[PDB]
Amino acid sequence: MPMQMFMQVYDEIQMFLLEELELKFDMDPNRVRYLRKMMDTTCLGGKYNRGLTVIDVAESLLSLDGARRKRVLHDACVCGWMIEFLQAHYLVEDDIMDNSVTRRGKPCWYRHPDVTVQCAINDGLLLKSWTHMMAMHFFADRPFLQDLLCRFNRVDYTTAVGQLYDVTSMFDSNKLDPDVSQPTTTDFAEFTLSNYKRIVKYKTAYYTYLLPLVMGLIVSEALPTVDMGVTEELAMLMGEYFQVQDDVMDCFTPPERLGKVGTDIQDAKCSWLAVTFLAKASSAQVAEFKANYGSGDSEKVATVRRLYEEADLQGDYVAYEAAVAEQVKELIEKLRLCSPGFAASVETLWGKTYKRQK
Amino acid sequence: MPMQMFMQVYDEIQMFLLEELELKFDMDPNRVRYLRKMMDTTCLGGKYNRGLTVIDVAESLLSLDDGARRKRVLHDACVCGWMIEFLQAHYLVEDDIMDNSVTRRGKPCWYRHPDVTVQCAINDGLLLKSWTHMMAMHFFADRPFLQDLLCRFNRVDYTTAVGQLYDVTSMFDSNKLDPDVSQPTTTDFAEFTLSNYKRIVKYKTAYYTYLLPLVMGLIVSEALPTVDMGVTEELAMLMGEYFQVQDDVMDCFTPPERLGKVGTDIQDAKCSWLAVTFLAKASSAQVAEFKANYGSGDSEKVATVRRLYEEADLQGDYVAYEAAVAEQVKELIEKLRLCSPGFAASVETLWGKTYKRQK
Ligand SMILES: CCCCCCCOc1ccc[n+](CC(P(=O)(O)O)P(=O)(O)O)c1
Ligand SMILES: CCCCCCCOc1ccc[n+](CC(P(=O)(O)O)P(=O)(O)O)c1
Ligand SMILES: [Mg+2]
Ligand SMILES: [Mg+2]
Ligand SMILES: [Mg+2]
Ligand SMILES: [Mg+2]
Ligand SMILES: [Mg+2]
Ligand SMILES: [Mg+2]
Repeated sequence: MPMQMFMQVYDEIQMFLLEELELKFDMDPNRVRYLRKMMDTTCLGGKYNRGLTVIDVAESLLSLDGARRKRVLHDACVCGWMIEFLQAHYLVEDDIMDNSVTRRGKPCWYRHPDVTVQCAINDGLLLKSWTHMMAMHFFADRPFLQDLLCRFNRVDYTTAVGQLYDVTSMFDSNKLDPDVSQPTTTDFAEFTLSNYKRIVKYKTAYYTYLLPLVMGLIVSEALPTVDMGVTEELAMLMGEYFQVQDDVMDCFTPPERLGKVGTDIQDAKCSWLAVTFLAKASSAQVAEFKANYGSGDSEKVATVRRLYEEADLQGDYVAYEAAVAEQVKELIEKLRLCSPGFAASVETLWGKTYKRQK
Repeated sequence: MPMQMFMQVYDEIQMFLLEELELKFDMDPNRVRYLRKMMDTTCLGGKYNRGLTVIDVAESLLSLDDGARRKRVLHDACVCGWMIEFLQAHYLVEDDIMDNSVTRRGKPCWYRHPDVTVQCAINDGLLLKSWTHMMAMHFFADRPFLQDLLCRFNRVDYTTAVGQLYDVTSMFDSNKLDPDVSQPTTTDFAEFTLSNYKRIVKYKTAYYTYLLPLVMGLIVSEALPTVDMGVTEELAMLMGEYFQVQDDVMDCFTPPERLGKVGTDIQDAKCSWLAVTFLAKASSAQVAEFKANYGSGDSEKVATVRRLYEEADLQGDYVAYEAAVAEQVKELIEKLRLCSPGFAASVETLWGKTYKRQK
């Protein structure tokens, strides 16, 4: 049911956007078709966990005429597409920044045979523009519209700042200077857990966890009813854990299962694996890592992977997850006390996250 | 005076942005410093024509005042002025990447800076646009016009992105546009028409460069409905097209030391005004020579393209285009003057900064 009404709204959104282009933007059938294809390829094919979370949060809150349930759930569907379109935008641009090769089982957008890198940058930016155009059209008469967009934009800003932390994490920040080139860091002194937690809170947690929850509360007209301090705590914790999972899968999960090929080693990413290895590694192991990290060469990449599993990273990961599960379990209860329905949706979202194989 | 106040507001905006980053976004001093230099390098050093137009429009409609209104309206115009300047900073960072340009305002392009990676350049560009919204929400939090301002700003942004699509695909046979299948640069140039040129330029340039500063100037001075918008838009579209025609001509013939940037249109195979105007008047032999030399980095080939443009008397065509434009502009400004004399004057001022620009 929820996937069926979501996909119906997708066609609703797609039709508005593409007809507007024909009718008001002097667009030709060839480019309209190109953009329809761009939209489908970049926005569909995933699990829709972000978008679906908005629907479930809204559905969980309708109580605390059947025309209202219809309206609230349709609003949740549009908001769900706002986040999925936003992540579509993120993934198109990120795939360029990360020099990735596949995504969701297909080439990355920028790697598509007739998509130029210059068009791909623009296509990715069209995706974000669509998030605002859909909000403005579908929520024109909603009083929550300003708050919604104010919050969406702040989250987007936050993610961009997080992306900056990600993309500059392998350069000595003391030597960060537009006028002067600098190679990848050689001492990895900034590959700390503290610096890792910052990247991840900003690049992943706000838009992946907080935003779907907040938008669900908004379309429900239920935002002031919850503990937003507790709610943000949960989002940050779940979001960090989600990204630790992503980093671990990048290295250890066969690409066929994930739909994408991992680039973190090659890109010299400040991943969870890297910070946790270096914090506990002997000097000899750190030497090996340094001589093999941030290179395309497959044997060097295999050597890093070898180092990770020799330093018992799976030991650290099981213990991390248990510590997270513990704190998550506790915070949901704090939430349950005053917001039983919302806590239930958060609990469902956790169920989607804990020990995911994705 | 306009520049004095404008530049004071720049520091105000910069301080809000960078201190929020430090206080609320856990940013370290090194990256605060990176961002400060990115902001200054990408947003400063131009002519600020878009931004200063917002101030001029507002200052013109400032008659319809004990000083408190004036103080507020002019500060709001300065903030909107920077919104557009920061939006343009965003466009230029990403556009220089897309267009494979080398220099900008006499410096390397942002993405060409020794310590800026292409991947950071892309994100930096995106941060510049985020900043337009953040400064709006901060300075205009309590303004009734906020929602309307943000709505129009956003539509114009999207319009410009659509125009950029037109620009970047204009050298690809659109019938064969297909993500799944590779395709080379057009060999027949069948789509290098004036009709397609006018659409690229209307969307990529006219809306944000001419319409938006005027509209914003009117919004902050609370005078938007006082103006014939049909005529205003007509004016913006005409001036905006002519501005881009000037940009295309300068790309080919103006030395880069005066430009500040090295032209790429011939090399990138852009559907420029020169190209479409040349193709529409050229003999078969000329067109054949054009086809053999356009869209190449080769210094000899670009030189041949420039010569063919000279041989075709495009400089003559330009003078007549410019005269046709200037006549319509003058007439439309008079149409405006009848019921909007103050706004009409600010539009005259804008045209004056446009007409026969050396740039
Ligand atoms: C213009 C730049 C947009 C700014 C925000 C881009 C954010 O992109 C993000 C944020 C979080 C995760 N991801 C994708 C993850 P992926 O493993 O799905 O590529 P990554 O962090 O390992 O690269 C992309
Ligand atoms: C990545 C998404 C960006 C969205 C739209 C950016 C549009 O950029 C534009 C629009 C008009 C003029 N310019 C700069 C001009 P330039 O001669 O200063 O490079 P160009 O049109 O000849 O490339 C850039
Ligand atoms: Mg990535
Ligand atoms: Mg990434
Ligand atoms: Mg990843
Ligand atoms: Mg361009
Ligand atoms: Mg350019
Ligand atoms: Mg140009």
